[PDB]
Amino acid sequence: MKILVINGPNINFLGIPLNYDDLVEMIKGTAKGLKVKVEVFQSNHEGAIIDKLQEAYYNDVDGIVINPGAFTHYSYAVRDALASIAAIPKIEVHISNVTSVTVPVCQGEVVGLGLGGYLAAMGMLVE
Amino acid sequence: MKILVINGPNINFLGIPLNYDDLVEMIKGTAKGLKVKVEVFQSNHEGAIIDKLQEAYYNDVDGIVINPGAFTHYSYAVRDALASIAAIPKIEVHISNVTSVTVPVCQGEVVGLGLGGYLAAMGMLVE
Amino acid sequence: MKILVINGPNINFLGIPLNYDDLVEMIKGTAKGLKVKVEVFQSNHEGAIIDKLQEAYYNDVDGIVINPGAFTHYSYAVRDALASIAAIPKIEVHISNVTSVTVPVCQGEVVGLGLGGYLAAMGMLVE
Amino acid sequence: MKILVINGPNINFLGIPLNYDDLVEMIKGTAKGLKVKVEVFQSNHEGAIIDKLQEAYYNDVDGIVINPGAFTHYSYAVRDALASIAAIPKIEVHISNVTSVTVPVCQGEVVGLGLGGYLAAMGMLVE
Amino acid sequence: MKILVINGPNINFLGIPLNYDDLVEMIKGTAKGLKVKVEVFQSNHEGAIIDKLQEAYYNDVDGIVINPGAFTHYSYAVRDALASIAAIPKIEVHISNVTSVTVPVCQGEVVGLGLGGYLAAMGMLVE
Amino acid sequence: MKILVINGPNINFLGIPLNYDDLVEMIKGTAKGLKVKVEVFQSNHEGAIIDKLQEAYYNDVDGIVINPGAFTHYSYAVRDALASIAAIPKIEVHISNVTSVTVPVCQGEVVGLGLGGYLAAMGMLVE
Repeated sequence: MKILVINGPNINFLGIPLNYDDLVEMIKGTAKGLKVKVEVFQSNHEGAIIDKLQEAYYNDVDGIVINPGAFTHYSYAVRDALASIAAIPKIEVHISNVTSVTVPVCQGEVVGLGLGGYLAAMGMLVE
Repeated sequence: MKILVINGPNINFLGIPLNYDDLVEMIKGTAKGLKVKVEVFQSNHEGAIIDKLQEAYYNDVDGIVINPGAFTHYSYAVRDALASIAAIPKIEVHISNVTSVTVPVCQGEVVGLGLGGYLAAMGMLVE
Repeated sequence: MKILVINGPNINFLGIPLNYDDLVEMIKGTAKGLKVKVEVFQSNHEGAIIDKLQEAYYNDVDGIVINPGAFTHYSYAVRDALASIAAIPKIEVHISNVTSVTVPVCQGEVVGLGLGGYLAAMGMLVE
Repeated sequence: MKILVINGPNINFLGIPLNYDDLVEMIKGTAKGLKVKVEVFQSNHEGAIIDKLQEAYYNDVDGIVINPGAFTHYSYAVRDALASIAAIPKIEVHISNVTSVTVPVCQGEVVGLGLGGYLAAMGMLVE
Repeated sequence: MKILVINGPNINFLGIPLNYDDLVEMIKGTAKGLKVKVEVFQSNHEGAIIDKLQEAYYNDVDGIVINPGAFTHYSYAVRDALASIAAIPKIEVHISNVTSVTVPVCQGEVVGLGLGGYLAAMGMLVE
Repeated sequence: MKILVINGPNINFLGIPLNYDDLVEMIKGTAKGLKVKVEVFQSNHEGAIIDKLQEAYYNDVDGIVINPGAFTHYSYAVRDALASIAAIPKIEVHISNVTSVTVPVCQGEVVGLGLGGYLAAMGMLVE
């Protein structure tokens, strides 16, 4: 099984005590534990996220974990990108207790569980 | 006469039975029929569309056909880019029967006529 | 694919700056672009239009584009002629922003797009 | 860091397609990924859970994950056992979307995330 | 003292009689007068602005002047980028007399003073 | 281009941490930046301000920046002096967030921007 994790704008500035590299290592260590392959991606560009989602359709990704950051509350382009790949299961993640445009085009949401929310989302895709 | 056709985010995933390459062939074939030159462009980046609109002003484009996709419903930056080039006539196009921020800064809109909407828009710029 | 274009009374007096021969050249050029065969016909006689619609049924026309002119608002004979050939898809076209008796027996209407309305109608029959 | 996972009555009958041994392997694999030691325990006896909670106090467990099953809705004895060890952080977990007596004596609850809820709870204790 | 000036989308099309190169020369001349070092940046990409703000945090910039253009009215990503660097003082600028999402995360706003608004904003950071 | 800056009563006691000599150096440095000649004048006498405004008319000053201090709230003589030289553009400046008699006989007011308000006013006279 192959999983793709997508982080939106500003997420790389976690810790600015756990930082973004701590979250990446927790995700990569959990992937070995669950016996899955994982790719982790972050960008500040809305278009680079849409390109990464379109690349996932051509690369047989088995499921997607996404944290859009602030794009959750205004990016109808990322909503419609997630709607264009409806064959792939996706879970939306929020680190803090953040109405949203990307939720109804996803198979579930995890909110307010801190850095543990990604680990639930990966578990929900293995189930 | 030189026409520029601009496609917004997600439009390259048409048919994911007619697809995006079928639409490009229909536009390029119709340009020869109308005896005009055409450039067709697509990007998932909001800033690449604004760069392409600014490039058109320095390149003596005679008219613009634009399908913003989802940016129609939230991109005040693309609205104000179209407002900055008021000397050039533009037609907005929607493939499906989709309130919009980009409409009042254009000379017309074509809506819900499928892939035929681009062919009306090219005709309306020749007239 | 074979297309038939029918123009009603008075349409030959367009431009009495684009005239009727400009419209015929736009249609014939666009047909090569879309890789289709096209016949363009005009008459001032209501009965010659009904004869042309009956001829089309015996000639394996794949789709019809029609602009009835003023007959749109009173010719129940042309309505019932279009109803008699229900196996063939037809699009109704109006050049200017014109209740209509011929619309409910057609697969769609295109209105107020100038001479561009024929090009959308040909696109909608290829789709 | 040392974690203790406690499962209540009936939890060993999961899958009577994922079963209880699948959940134990997911937890043990995730523990290696997070670089923590884990003990996983299940019993049908209310008193054996209270003995295990009392043993944890003498064994320097750094955090507890607990799924009481039905005891959530009536066991004031397990509530008061969790209250007696207030120096140790605990997270409560429910597999399905199950008022509760054990919740207010814990640092958090995770509900309805399936077998993924344990993985969030371990993350929330590492954070 | 080191100052960073950020211009958003469309600002490079000022005067399409003073233009964007006049504004850059006024800012660079004023910086020598105030005895400060200045960097002036412009982009049409929302993500390139967020990258430039994140780069400023690693480069010990003493204060920021920002004119977001249209992003002022919808970019919650640029708002949250400005919030992520709260150690650095920022002034927001609007050339024309433009409710705004980026204002409450800045230490002041200058509005409707034309190209003079940048000179006040530099003064307010030297003070 | 020649600019005249007039400061009213009490302005020489700024900082009784930036003082009046700091403000004069900021103005003289900004004048070199904008490529303009500047004269800076201060007096506690209402009549010496009126003499300086009458001198400006005979010396072809291209624009005036004025901070009247408290004379803003009662000096109809300085108001009518500014009205007597309607051929010269003037900007009124207030350092702190101070109804006024001198405002309607000026081309604009700048208020509450600290010592930055003078630099905006010089920018507005070059524009």
